[PDB]
Amino acid sequence: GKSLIQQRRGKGSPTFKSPSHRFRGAVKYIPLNYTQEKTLRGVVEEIMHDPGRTAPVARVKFENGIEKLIIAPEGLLVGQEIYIGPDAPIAVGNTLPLAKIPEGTYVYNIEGIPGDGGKYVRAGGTYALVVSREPDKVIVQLPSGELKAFNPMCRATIGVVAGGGRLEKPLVKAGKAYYKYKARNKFWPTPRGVKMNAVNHPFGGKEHHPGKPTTTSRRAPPGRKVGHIAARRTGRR
RNA sequence: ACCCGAAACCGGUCGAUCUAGCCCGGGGCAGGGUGAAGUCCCUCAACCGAGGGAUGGAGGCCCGCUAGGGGUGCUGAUGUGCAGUUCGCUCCCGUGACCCCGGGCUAGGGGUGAAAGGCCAAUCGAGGCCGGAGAUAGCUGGUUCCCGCCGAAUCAUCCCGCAGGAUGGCCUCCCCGGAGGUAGGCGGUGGGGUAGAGCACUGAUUGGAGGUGCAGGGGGCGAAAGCCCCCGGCCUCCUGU
RNA sequence: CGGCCGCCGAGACCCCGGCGCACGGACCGAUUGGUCCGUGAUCGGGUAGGCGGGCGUGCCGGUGGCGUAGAAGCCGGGCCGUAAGGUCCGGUGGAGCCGCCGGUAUCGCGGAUCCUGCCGGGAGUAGCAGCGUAGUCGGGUGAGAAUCCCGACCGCCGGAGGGGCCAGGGUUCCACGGCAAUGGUCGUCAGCCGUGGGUUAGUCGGUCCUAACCCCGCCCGUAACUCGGCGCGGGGGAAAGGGAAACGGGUUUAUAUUCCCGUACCGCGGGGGUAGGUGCGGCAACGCAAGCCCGGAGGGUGACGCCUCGGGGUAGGCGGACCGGCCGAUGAGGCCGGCUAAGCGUAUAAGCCCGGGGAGUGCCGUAAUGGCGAGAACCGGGUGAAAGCGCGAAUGGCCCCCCCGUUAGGGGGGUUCCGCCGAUCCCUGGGGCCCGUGAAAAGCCCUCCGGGAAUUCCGAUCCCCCGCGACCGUACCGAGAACCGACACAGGUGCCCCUGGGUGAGAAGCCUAAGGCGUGUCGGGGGAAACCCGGCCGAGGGAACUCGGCAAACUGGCCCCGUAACUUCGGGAGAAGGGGUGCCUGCGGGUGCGUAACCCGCAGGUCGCAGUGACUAGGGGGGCCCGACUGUUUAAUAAAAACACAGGUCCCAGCUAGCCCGAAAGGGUUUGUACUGGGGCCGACGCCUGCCCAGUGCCGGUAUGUGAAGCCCGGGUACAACCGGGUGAAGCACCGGUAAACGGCGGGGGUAACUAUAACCCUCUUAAGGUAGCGAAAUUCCUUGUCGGUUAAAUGCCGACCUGCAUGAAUGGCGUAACGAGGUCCCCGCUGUCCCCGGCCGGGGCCCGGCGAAACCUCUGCCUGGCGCGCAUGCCAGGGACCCCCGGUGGGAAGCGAAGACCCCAUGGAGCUUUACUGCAGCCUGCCGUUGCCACACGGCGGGGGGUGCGCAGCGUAGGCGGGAGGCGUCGAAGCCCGGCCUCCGGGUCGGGUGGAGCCGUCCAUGAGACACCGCCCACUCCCCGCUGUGUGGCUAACCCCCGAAAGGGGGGACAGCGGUAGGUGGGCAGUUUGGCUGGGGCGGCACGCCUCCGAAAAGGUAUCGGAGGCGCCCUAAGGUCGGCUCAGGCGGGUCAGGAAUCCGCCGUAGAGUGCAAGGGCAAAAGCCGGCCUGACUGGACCCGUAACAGAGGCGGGUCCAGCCCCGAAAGGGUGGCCUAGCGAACCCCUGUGCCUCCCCGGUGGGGGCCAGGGAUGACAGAAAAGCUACCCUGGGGAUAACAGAGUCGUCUCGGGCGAGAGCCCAUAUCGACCCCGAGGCUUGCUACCUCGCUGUCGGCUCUUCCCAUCCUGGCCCUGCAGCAGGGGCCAAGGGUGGGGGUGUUCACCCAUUAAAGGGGAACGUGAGCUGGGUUUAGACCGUCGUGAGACAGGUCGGAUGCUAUCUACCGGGGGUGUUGGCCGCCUGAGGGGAAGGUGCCCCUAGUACGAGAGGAACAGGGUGCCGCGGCCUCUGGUCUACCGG
RNA sequence: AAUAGGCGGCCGUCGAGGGCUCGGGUAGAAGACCCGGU
Repeated sequence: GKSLIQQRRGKGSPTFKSPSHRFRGAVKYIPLNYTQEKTLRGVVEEIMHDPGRTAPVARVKFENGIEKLIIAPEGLLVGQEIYIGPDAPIAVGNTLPLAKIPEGTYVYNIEGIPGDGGKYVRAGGTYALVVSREPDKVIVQLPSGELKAFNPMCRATIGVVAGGGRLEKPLVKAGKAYYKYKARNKFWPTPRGVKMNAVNHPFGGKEHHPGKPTTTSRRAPPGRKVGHIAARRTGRR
């Protein structure tokens, strides 16, 4: 048989590679040595549209002379001042350790471990809810609905990511979809395994139906995991 | 291993000037129409409202031999062509998912695919070049001077055997051994169950006569113990197979 | 037909002569032999094949020779040899060659669709047309001119055939000298040949920067590398991105932004001054020369998308005036020239600012959006582009005039204004859009920070002057001849960048200026045809054509009225439909200063057939199916209903995740983080999406069973191997969820008979029985279902019903506006599609002069009937034909372009699928190592100790056996009391104390007796020590992950990762298998291993998918022996007792029985009944059968020897079943037995060997093993199917014999049962004889011909024939046998006419004649079947038709010979051809014959239509590229 | 028409008759055919 699209994506060819040269750059926090035990004040210079981010970006210049790129929270104003550190006030756009953030607050850009630079709640329109604070861990409810425990020293930014409601308007046109997916080099348009040939897909065949149940085992080898992978259930409930 | 021919398999290499996809940087698309959002104006009334007039340039919008791109029908010309896919008329898109160019990347069980098993240099249900390699076949074709002597077979058993082999039968050449041999006929000693014929067994087969109540059936007939016939069955004989 | 006579006729038979062969004999050879004689009626064909001899070729060892007085070789002849061949003669040739003996070898050719080279017929033929049809006249050159050169005329392109210039080409560029070859002809010409030349840069480009991306070093992986890779350091990477600087005139045969002249600019360095160091004007925006050098930082610029509009400007264009020139008539008018580069200096517009000012019952402004106390009107100013203006620059260029003109030259004039339009070319601002955000760096400018030098000094971005500026490209084409495609290729690259006037909206079409060309290169002739390609027209009809309106035709621009169903309210829509359109004269209006330019109206006059007059330029409407739309696809037969799409919904994943690449290292998603990344399915929109978890999947659990290695325990082994048990993860077993997961959603009877028929209803049945919708459907076989509409006529289309073979709800159901080169039906209009074809034009065809092939070719080439491998130009018998050439049409050569589309075979392949076989990755998991430290719990071990033992009986709560009736007691005991304790709360054990001297049987009970004492245990449990693991909790120090250059910090953590091993899962990836026979193959069956009867033909043998049946066991008796008896059936007689229970007598040849089929054999037995036994045994020999003759592994059977036995008195018998079926190699393993053996020797454990028995291969003389191919490939097969031929005729079509009868009587007017005999090859089938290195299918169109079994026309006979008509039959093949509807249809059905509207053959006639609707590839949909790939003689949409005629054939046209010398003219007609004619109707006979009436003929006599044929242009119509007019 | 014909006329034992060339169609693909040519 022939390879699948997922199999061909793992080889890193330009058909599947992300065009990470037209983007504004990675959004990570300043190194943790600056933030620990000290509070830094920065000024917002500009708010721009990152080609592939699903969220606006902002440029922040700090008093020590460091220029950084951050994910702009909703309501962030050009020329406003922000603070990062343990002593930062509780306001939108300020970054604090999770131990100093009061319960019931909305946060985003949470570090998985202290100093990694931020890994969670980064998409546009997303926020997480601080639930409980303990000397050993801090519980936050993530956008997926899961309650996750983080180290008290993990950093997060107060507010909600700008760009929410993006899915309220339909894409309408295949041309609109074409531009949207070409901006980030995502495989588009997409074919169907049932209309593929038998050599190409497990579901391929002259008759456009799957010849086997579409729920595939978690232990299936690569080149076989298609359809519903390790599905607990199917259908509409 | 007498000689030539396979489709195919395997190794290492060569190709994205064709074409497919994606990235960086560039060039291009006469003229006309329609009239979305938006911004309004005027009149009569005023508790409602009704009517009229503008501006505005959006669209995978419309007409279009602009350029450029595509290829529906004629199943037209040509069909040892101008051309190893071209020409004419007709037709379709023509501001967009648009067309084209220079620089790059993805390489063969791999790439790429708006998915036709399409495209990857006139080659694609696994590219090309050299090597394994003079590959293999029970299948097709071929196999070069003359005279002389003898001269077949397509029948039995076995094989994943049925277009192929092996053991025998039938042919030919040479040698040992040394007195019998038998294709034809006559007479004799034995064996046989075919043709024909026949009913003595086994099984069929038309009618009639006699015997047998014979566990049969049909009627009449009787409290009930059984009778009277017809038919049927079973034997013998005659008759026709 | 019954006989005879004579002849003729083979290689047969006879005779003479010759050869060889086989055998025997004599004689003679220094290697197979030679000569001669004898016999051959009993020797003489020959494929496969065997054997013997001989001929020829190259070279070696010998031997004997030839040759320049002519070797080899070659050409024509003579002789010899059966022959393969040898040798001579004549000629050419000029240098080597041969006989014999013995060796040796790339040793002998007609084939292999053989290889290489050369040459024929096709052929002096095709081609030199189609998309741009271009030449003519006079002159010149030259041996030579359609083709070369000049002038004139006539033409083509003119948003490209013109101008510029990349890539590519590499000298093709220029001049001179030429035509052997090249150039589609010629050539004096050339992109050709020869000889000489040609490319000049500080400013143009490379060079510099960086983008996507690439390379090198370190590092890591790999057995390793030239292989893979993250991170660090370095470098490269654009001749169209960024990026210092030049523009006119002139010059050469060929270079010029490069050379010369003129005028400039840029970078570096230097010299002399100056500004500044130490300076001013403005409130301000700002104006300014506004210090030098080194280092750093900041800002700006470089620096950016798409759509759209306003403003300013420039090229270019138009009109007018004026001066020169040309034309015109020295009229009017038209045409030509009237030009201005960089650089330097110079400023406004928009935009943005800066002062003053202080508004709203609001003012201000734009094309538009808009702005204002967060500061508007309004008055001043600052900065700020493209341009214009001045110098450059009129000594230059352009135009004109004059003198000299033999060559060569010299001078004089002008080059000026106004108005309008105006870019796609520049500058500058608004506005709008993004789920889309549309590059970086070098470089340059400014500002700011530190540092350095400067006072009789430092010193510029300002002025003047001077010097230097490297390397490489530069010619030419740039394409219908300079590139790629083999080409001077109609393709592609590059149309990549640019465009005067008129008409016109237009970069449209047409004409035309400039520029270019006549080289999209063979010319000439012609009523010079037929026919083909391209174009124009066509009377009357108007789709009657056809699968289908294919093609063509109608409409057409603009203005004004007007515009439907439906709808997603946007659309449909230019729906539909109607009116007008030219020219001239004159007015009015809009913007405008304008009587400049553009645009919009009005009135009148007038001409034609026609006024968007050419050119340009929609035909329209109504239903249905499918897909929402724009878009994409099989480059080269399918553009679609297929794919994509926005939208819906489901699944996985919190990041060291999920999914994926890899051998690993590392990596893609990822500069990402659930509004995200990845994985399915449906597919806009509207309404909806029902039931089922039994099956197959997936997910969770897993108490319990199984479950590998490892570990532990016992046995074994002087140690192991080996055996048994325990622990035992994952996975299965099991349980639960899950269907927008794969799929499924049934089946019988009767009813409610206010008829009949329906579901209310009761019985099996599953996980459940299909809900809403839709339905003869792209799904319906019957089917052309039935009804209604459409037509004269309907296999169509639409509406409806439901009997849904085999619809149905996200493999979605139904509906749907808009959309579509999708399929489909109808209507108006239109037309040469058709009736029915006829004219005209241009190019071919044809002839003449040139260049000049190819496909193909065994040799040839006439027919009828035949034989034949079954459809012959060549054979047999006949018929006919003198020979050659030109033009044409394609019947045949099963013509040419191919080692068969289709089918079968091959122990041949490839792609794909799966619960086929066997494997490899990935994934899950146990164990060992990395791997450490604190505790807790649990499960097993060793050392000890505890309480805890109701079987039934009892003083009593005996568990087991042993010694053992006494043992205990100050070595302190009963009977009293409370405490803890286990406990079947039965009832026992025990600390303390009142207590100070007794307690149990032994005896009997108890299936087994002592709480008499002494011992070992067994059943549960706990605890003290040590060992062992499993799980749980915690820790950091290994290890990992993050931040950081590092230091170090943080997070996880003995997990994970890595290494080794063990089990599972695993079409993700591979190698394979999927048998054979077969009246093709498949399905079926097993004729695939055995036994019996028939076939089978009286010895033996004998086959078929021949006929009739059995076997894959069973029996300790159904085996051995001995003794005794006689069976089945029937008759007669008997208590219950009968048809049948038991008994007596007789007949009784087996009619019974013998285990099981059939055949054979069995009567004092081989049957039945009894006694005794195991010979169904051990060691061996020979023989028969499977398998004749005639080969055999294995197996079966028979005759015996010996041992030990059985029965019998003995003889005698017994090696299974009375005989013929009931079964199986190698290797391996198990068992019995008693011997041999294992590497220097010996012992032990273990292994190997010899003999016997057993476990099975049924495809049974012994592989381990599923499918699709329509994407298919290869080698083959007429050993083998489909089409066609051949054989046959069951079947089909058509007859005949007899006569039961039916016909009022009457068999035969007509029909003719039941039976019987035939003909044809027109239906189908059967066989498999020709054809698989290809013979192209059905239907239709065109065209020719034949048969009669006659539909009509001609003539007759019978009749249940009155007439008109009918029914049946006979002769007769000259003629006719037509037009339409649905359907691909043949056929069949239907419609209106007709004399009738016949059936058949010709390779189911006819594709080198056509068409391509069906069938039968590759794409796609629906239904059904299959787990799946997929399949369906089931529907449905699309899906290629090649040709230069060699021979013959036919149609026409010519040159010759012959016809006993040549020529002209007129005739004859032997033979051949014809249909040259065929057939309706009307009047009259006649309302007559006939007939009751109704009705209704015929002979004869007249007229006329249609079909067919042969002619003609007076009449009519068509055309009329002569001609005339608008 | 292989029995390959009949008749009238002109010619031979220099010469009747004909062809090319010429002007044109009652004809035509080349050939052929038909009229005219002092």
